[PDB]
Amino acid sequence: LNIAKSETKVYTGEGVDSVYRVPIYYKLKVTNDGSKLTFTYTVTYVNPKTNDLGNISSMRPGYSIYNSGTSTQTMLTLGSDLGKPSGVKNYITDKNGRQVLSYNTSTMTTQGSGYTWGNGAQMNGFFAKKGYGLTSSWTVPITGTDTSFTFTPYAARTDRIGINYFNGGGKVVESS
Amino acid sequence: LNIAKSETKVYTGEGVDSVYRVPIYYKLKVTNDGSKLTFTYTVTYVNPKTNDLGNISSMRPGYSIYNSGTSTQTMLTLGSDLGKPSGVKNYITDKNGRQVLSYNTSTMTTQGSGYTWGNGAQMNGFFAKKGYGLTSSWTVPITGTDTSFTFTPYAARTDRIGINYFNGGGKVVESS
Ligand code: NA
Ligand code: NA
Repeated sequence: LNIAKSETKVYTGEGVDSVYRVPIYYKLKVTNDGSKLTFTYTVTYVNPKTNDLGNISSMRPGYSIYNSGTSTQTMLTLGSDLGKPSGVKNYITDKNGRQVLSYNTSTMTTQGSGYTWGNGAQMNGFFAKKGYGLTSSWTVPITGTDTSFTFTPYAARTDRIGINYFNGGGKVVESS
Repeated sequence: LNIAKSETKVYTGEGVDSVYRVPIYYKLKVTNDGSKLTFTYTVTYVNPKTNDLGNISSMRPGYSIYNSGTSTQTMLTLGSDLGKPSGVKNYITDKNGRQVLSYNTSTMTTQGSGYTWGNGAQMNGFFAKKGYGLTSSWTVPITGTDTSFTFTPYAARTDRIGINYFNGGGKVVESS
C-alpha cells in the first residue's frame, strides 16, 4: 500500500525574555515511526515563522538560559501506551537546526502516574447523620522497590463538585 | 525469621463543610502485603480521633456529597514500581468501618505519567546572538494505540530558574 514510514508534527510558540524584553521562541518536533516517538525541543531567539533573530544586540555574552526547570516542574506527560523515555541529549543548534556542539546527556525522572475515577458514589445526609462514611477501595500491584505515592482527599456537595471541602490541606505523601 | 505478612499505615485529616460549617474528615488506610498495596478511603463527619460525630442535626436528609472530583482532578499519583490500579469499590460504611451497602464499582482513568530531566544544559548570550538554539531530544517507545502526550515548554535565566519565560502559554497537547 506504500504506507508512510513516519509522520512528523512541528509545534511552535513564544514567550518573553523578561530581562531583555524580547520575544523568545520554542519549537517542538515530534516524529512517529510506529515503533517510537522522537522529540526534538529547541529554545531560541529566532522567530520560527520569519527565520529572523530578534534584536538582542544588547544581550551580554555571559547571559545564560536554561531550557528546562526544576525536578518538580513537569514538562512532559505521557499516555498509557507510551513507554519509558530515553536519556535526553542536550546540544547547541545553529540557525538551520544543525548541531554545533553537544553537552552532557540528561536523565528523565518520573513524577509518577496520575489517576482519578469516574462514576463517583455519594452519601446523603440521612446516612451522614447516622455517623456513616462514604468509602472507596482499590488495590495496586507492586513490581519493584519504589512504591511511593501521593493521595489527595476530596469531598464536595453533589450540586457543586468544584469546591473541595479539604481544599488541598491534608495531602498524603509516601516515600521512598 | 517470622517477617510480618503485612504492614498498614492510617492517615487522617480534616476540612470544612462550607454549607453546614462543620468539620468533615477523611481516613486513608494503606496496606502493603509485599505483592500489592490496598487502599481504603473514607469520608465522614465522625472525628477519627474522638469517634464523635459532629453536630449535623440541621443537615437535610437530601443533602449529598461526593468523595471524588472530576476526571481531571488527580487524586492518586503512583511511583514507577507500582502497576495499574484495580477497579474502585464504592460503599457506605458504618461508624466502625463495616459495610452497610455498596454502590457500583468505578473505573480508574490515568492522567498520564509526568516527567522532567535534571542536569539541564544552558545557552549563553554569545551563542544566542549568533541565532543559535538550545536543543534537547529524546525518544519514547510505543506499545499500543494511546500515544497521547502533553509538553510544557520552559526557558529561564540561569540565576533565576523559577521564572518561566513561556509562563504556561504555548502548551502542546496531543490526542487521542
Ligand atoms: Na512521587
Ligand atoms: Na493525557
